[PDB]
Amino acid sequence: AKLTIESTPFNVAEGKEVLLLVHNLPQHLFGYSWYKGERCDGNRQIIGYVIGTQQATPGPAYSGREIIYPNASLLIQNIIQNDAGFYTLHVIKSDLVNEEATGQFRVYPEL
Amino acid sequence: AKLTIESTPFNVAEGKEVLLLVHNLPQHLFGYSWYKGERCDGNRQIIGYVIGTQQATPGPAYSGREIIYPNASLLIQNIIQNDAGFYTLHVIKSDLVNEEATGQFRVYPEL
Repeated sequence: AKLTIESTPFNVAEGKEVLLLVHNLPQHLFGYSWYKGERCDGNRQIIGYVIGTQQATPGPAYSGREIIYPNASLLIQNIIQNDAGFYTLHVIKSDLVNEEATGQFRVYPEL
Repeated sequence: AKLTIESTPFNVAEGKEVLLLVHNLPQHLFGYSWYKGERCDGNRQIIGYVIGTQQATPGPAYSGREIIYPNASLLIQNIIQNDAGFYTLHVIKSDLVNEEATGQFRVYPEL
C-alpha cells in the first residue's frame, strides 16, 4: 500500500554501492523523479524517467554513478561519504496528483 | 528565466483572496503540481493539472477554495489565517527533470 524506499545495504562501505528499492508503486503511473535530499530541490535532482518511453534524463545532481530501474529503484555506484543521507523519490502519476517517499543510507570507511 | 511565484496581494486580509502568479514557465511542459508548504509533501498537495488535456485533479489538501490557471497561477478564496505561509509549485516537464519554486503570502485580521 504505502510507497516506501528501502536502501540495501542500509550501511554502504566507501567505494561499494547502494540500491534503493522501491516498494508499493501506485497505479496509473507516468514516470519517476529522484532527488538527493528530503525535498524536491530541482538543483539536486539526480534523474527523471518516463515509464511510457523508457526515457531517462539526468538532472543537475547526476554524477555518472546513478542507475534507474523500470520499477523506480535506483542504484548508486562507487559510493563516497558525501552520498550518505536522504534521497527522495517522486512518482509522477498520470493525473499529476503524485506520491513521494524518502529513504536514506549511511556510508562508512573500512580500515 | 528563473521560475518565480509572486503572490498578490502579498498581504491578504481575512476572507478575501490571494493569487499566486507564476513567472517564467520553462519549455516542454506537461502539467503542474501545487503544494501547501515548502516541500513536495503529497499529503498537503492542493492540486495537479495536465496541460495537454486541461485536466485538473484535487489532492489531499484541496479544500474547495483553490483555482488553478493554464499558466500555473493559482488563486485561493475566502482566505483564513491558517492559509498564510509557503506554497510550492512543481512544474512537471515532459522529460521529468522538473522545476520547482515556492512563494508565500501573509494573512491578517481587519478591525
